[PDB]
Amino acid sequence: ENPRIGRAADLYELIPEYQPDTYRNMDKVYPTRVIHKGTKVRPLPAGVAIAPRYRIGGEEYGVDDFMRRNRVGGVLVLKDGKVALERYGLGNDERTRWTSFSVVKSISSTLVGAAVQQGLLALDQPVDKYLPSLAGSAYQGVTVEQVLQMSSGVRWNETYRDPKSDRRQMFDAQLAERPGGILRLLASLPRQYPSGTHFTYSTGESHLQSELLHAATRIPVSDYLSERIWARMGMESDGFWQLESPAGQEIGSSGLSATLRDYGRFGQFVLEDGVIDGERILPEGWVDRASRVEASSHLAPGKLYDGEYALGYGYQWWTFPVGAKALPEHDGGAFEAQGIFGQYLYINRKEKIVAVVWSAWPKPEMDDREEETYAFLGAAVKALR
Amino acid sequence: ENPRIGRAADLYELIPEYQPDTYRNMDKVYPTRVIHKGTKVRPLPAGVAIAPRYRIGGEEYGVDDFMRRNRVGGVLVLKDGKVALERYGLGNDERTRWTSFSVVKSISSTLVGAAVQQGLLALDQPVDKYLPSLAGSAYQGVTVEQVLQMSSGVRWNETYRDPKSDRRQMFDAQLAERPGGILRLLASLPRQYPSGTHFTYSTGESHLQSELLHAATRIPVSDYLSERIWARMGMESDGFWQLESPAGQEIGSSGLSATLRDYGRFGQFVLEDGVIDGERILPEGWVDRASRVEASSHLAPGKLYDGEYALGYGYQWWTFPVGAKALPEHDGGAFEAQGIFGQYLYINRKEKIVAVVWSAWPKPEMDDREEETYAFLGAAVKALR
Amino acid sequence: ENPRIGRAADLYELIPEYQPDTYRNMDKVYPTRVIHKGTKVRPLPAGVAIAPRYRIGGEEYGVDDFMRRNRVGGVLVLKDGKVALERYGLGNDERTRWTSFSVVKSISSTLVGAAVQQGLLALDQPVDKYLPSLAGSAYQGVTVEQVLQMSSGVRWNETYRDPKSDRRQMFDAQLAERPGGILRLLASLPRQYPSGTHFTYSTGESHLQSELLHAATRIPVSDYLSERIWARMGMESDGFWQLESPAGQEIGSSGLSATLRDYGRFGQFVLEDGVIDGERILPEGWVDRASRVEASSHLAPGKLYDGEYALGYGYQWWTFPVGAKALPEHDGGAFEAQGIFGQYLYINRKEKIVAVVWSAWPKPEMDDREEETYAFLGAAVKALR
Ligand SMILES: *C(=O)[C@@H]([C@@H]1NC(C(=O)O)=C(S[C@@H]2CN[C@H](C(=O)N(C)C)C2)[C@@H]1C)[C@@H](C)O
Ligand SMILES: *C(=O)[C@@H]([C@@H]1NC(C(=O)O)=C(S[C@@H]2CN[C@H](C(=O)N(C)C)C2)[C@@H]1C)[C@@H](C)O
Ligand SMILES: *C(=O)[C@@H]([C@@H]1NC(C(=O)O)=C(S[C@@H]2CN[C@H](C(=O)N(C)C)C2)[C@@H]1C)[C@@H](C)O
Ligand SMILES: [Mg+2]
Ligand SMILES: [Mg+2]
Ligand SMILES: [Mg+2]
Ligand SMILES: [Zn+2]
Ligand SMILES: [Zn+2]
Ligand SMILES: [Zn+2]
Ligand SMILES: [Zn+2]
Repeated sequence: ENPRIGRAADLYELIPEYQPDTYRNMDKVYPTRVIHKGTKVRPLPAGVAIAPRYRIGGEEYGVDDFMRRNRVGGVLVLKDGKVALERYGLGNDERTRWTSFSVVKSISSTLVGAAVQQGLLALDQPVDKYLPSLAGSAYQGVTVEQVLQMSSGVRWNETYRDPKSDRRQMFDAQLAERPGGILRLLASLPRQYPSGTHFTYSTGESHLQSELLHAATRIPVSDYLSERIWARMGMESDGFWQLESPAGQEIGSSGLSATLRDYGRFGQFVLEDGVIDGERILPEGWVDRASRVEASSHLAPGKLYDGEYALGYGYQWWTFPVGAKALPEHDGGAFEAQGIFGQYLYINRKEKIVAVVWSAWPKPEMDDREEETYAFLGAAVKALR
Repeated sequence: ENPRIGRAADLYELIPEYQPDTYRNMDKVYPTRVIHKGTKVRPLPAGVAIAPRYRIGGEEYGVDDFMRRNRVGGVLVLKDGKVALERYGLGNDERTRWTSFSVVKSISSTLVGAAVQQGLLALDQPVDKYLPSLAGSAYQGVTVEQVLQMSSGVRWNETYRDPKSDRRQMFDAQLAERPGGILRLLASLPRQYPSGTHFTYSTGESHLQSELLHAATRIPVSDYLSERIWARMGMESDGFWQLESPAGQEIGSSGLSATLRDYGRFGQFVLEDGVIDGERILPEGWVDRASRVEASSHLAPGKLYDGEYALGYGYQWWTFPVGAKALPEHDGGAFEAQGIFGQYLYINRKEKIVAVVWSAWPKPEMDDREEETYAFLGAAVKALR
Repeated sequence: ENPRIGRAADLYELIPEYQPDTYRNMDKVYPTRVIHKGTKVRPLPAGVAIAPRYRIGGEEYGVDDFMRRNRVGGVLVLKDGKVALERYGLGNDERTRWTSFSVVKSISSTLVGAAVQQGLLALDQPVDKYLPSLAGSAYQGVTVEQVLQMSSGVRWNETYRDPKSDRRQMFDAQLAERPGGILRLLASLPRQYPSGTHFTYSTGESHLQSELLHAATRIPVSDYLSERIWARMGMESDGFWQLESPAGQEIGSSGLSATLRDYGRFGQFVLEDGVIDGERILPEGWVDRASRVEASSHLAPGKLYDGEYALGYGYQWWTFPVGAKALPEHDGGAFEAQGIFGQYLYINRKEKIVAVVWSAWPKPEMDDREEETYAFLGAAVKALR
């Protein structure tokens, strides 16, 4: 059959028949830059054999059930750096490169960490020091760490279904492909809270990470990701990264594509504290900082979204609750990247576990499928004890 | 020789040496989407050949003379589904894919027919129901039928060589490649007449068919054309369709490319009332409605352009006069698609004739070349009697 | 080896690791059109190898030292049409196509010359005769010759580093890829000096050569260059030329890529007075007018930039002083094209010498390295006497 690839403008409203083919062919739809691999590839050898089962409603389900019910296109579970489980669906295979959506927020964050290690960014510096086009804007004075914590205080209307929202204006900037358009949008925004006091999920603010990384390194973010990680630990396959315009700027908040085992290798890099062959790519304590759960902080689990989301926020990572509030099997400081339509990159340092889930849910957010994904993941964590 | 391909901005002004090469290489100039063929092809067996000859001035002319005088790059005459004539010129061959200009208006309209047959669009419904971008403009309340009949009554200046004309504006929006630029222009236009009362040929109004089709099916129009026609009856070759923007929206009013016999197959589809292998693709009575001649209607042949044009208008088809006013050998309810610089798709149901003409006239409109084409086609209809 | 290619917006600010790869891969960064070669290639036979040496400070330097000191990617010296010196650096070889920056202004000027020979342009005619969208602008009444001499009198701010300059707006128009955007900028500019009295280096005015060439020939400028010179002389390889937009208009002031020996062939065309195989392409006396040094002219050597620059101007060519103020070895009427970061095309008719220099200086203009380039070229001239 011919590939069913949607219009560029319809990415967030494709019919189910068009999602898998578009999600794995984003380079046919948007401008992109190649994230090059190297010549050495980090091995992912076979590991513990598991057949995880979980209970929901009153019924028991295995892996094929999970994948059928949630329209899952890929599942990878790494234990101790070794493949415990690897499945493909929806026509995907080991060579498929699938798009990240907001999962790439956590990759950008980790690269900011690499830039901190090199001295090229500092958490404490104001964003306008690196990005002079923000001079005079509400972002002037906001720090890099405040951007990482979605706590700039700049007013941001994220609702996609409001034609007037900032997220829709940013998506139209992308579709227009005029370089610097998102930055100009961000520079127009008024301030609403004191900086550092208020969580507002902003896809534009997350994009600012990509802008900062380019400004600090003076090379394309895709090449920095390659030199710091993709070619250094050794991913198996090139990736690629959606840009704002041709040969332009990577979208910091969305649009990275990679093989399933390469998403897993990135997770394994984070699980291993950023160390590749004895050299520290990430600052000492970076992963602890980026996934920190502090009871008094306004980012703590339970405290976001009027109190009815369970997960907190770190440096562009969602943080699982700890202690009495923990979700079953996800205690000990688990954290994750997520993207709409059911993309997950789950890291459990206590258990040395990395999980990657690729999905094509009909709708961008579905609470029952998120909760099912966590039940399935917790059953895998339980079976790997 | 390497191909002589014009700048994208110059499509309506190319010098004669750049016209044939550009018209068969439009995918090297503009963004395009592929119209996929199937694996079965509807045959076009050879019939009894014809060598029609006709008189102009005091001179008699064959097909070769006609081809030379009108700078014809292709002519195809089908008689009851069989090839009575097939000639190529200007360096074209059987595999050449030549652009349609406004001939695609009639393809889009027929796809609207297919959507009516599937219950996805209705002639009496307003266009802004399907196209929210039109709500609050002078198109609000205009019905799908009135769009097909170029009778919205919205003020539209079609003249090309005036820089500030609406047609030039819409071409500028295509050349900018911003998704939705054409719809934004259309939404900015004032009402001039009550709708359903006055014919105004508008290339933007005709594009609305493309936008309506995607809004009702939620798949690219190229893919709807493929599933409904191009892969169902089986064209011999892929087509392609010019877009407003990279991976964007098909131009409903211009810019489809296909081989000469695939244009013939589409004419045959219409001639055969939109049935393929016993399946109805078009509503019963669609072709009749779409080529309607009613003396009372403002659309009747002889009323358009305040009497100075012999042809009337249907559902984006031009209608030939019937009765006493018939042009020689074109009685019985013949109708046609046409495009500037000499493109024709002529359908004579009485005679069971489909004819395709590809030309590269130096100017977009030459009355004398139009008249000579009707004289040649009439000679061909006569020869096939 | 994956090339280190910058963001399109960063061309004038790349870090050194990114300059050589980007300069030879501009077709991966901007829209381009191919400049096609022909079927025959004009040979550049081997001559007597020279090993020029010159003294800077108190030190002897040869070709290798020149090259390592000024980060030179290529050097070609032709004497009487024969290769006296040919060296590649920075990873380049005989098939590299390296970008020209402003060197192409002199190519555009020479094509205007070709159009004057064919009668399609005239030096004393106003540019708004050929570009009607400049009627009513500061260019109204400005002649073709005045544009050639950078002497339109239109007010123009070249400052790259000022974000509001006209050069920045031009480059923004380019990045936004909207057809005709540069001409729109040009038509917005106010009058400053009476036309043909003062020299103001204007990248936009130089781009105007390209717009004029297309208006007067009605074919893409790349194809005109091909038919007049590239395919006729016999270049060795295709070139290509940066555009304003995909399949759009060539940038008249920047962005041509060619192999080293093909730049040499173009210089040799100029040196042979614009005749190829007995077919005169440039008007008699064109090279004379285009490189004129006339002490009473506002363009004479020593008059530009309040007398702070040794070189005068001609038809988009820089002219070396003659007489008592001649640079050593550079007397007799030498002239050159130059481009930022160290690109030179030097033509010395008296000595029958053509020199091409390709460099990747860290900064656009470094006076020190320019002076050293002229001392090295002078040493070549001496060695070639
Ligand atoms: C990333 O995939 C997109 C953004 N990510 C989310 C998200 O967090 O799911 C939203 S915002 C919206 C707020 N309430 C929901 C939520 O937080 N959860 C279900 C956890 C989702 C964006 C669409 C980005 C590509 O725009
Ligand atoms: C399609 O080819 C272009 C439009 N088609 C015509 C046309 O051929 O009719 C016009 S302009 C004007 C309106 N009616 C005149 C006419 O009756 N004939 C040529 C027969 C010409 C447009 C330019 C479309 C791509 O704009
Ligand atoms: C060409 O490479 C760029 C333009 N070229 C020049 C140039 O000729 O160096 C400049 S402007 C600058 C102003 N005065 C300079 C000079 O020659 N001296 C100070 C001695 C020339 C442009 C940037 C083009 C790509 O824009
Ligand atoms: Mg196993
Ligand atoms: Mg019905
Ligand atoms: Mg020769
Ligand atoms: Zn850069
Ligand atoms: Zn309505
Ligand atoms: Zn769609
Ligand atoms: Zn043209």
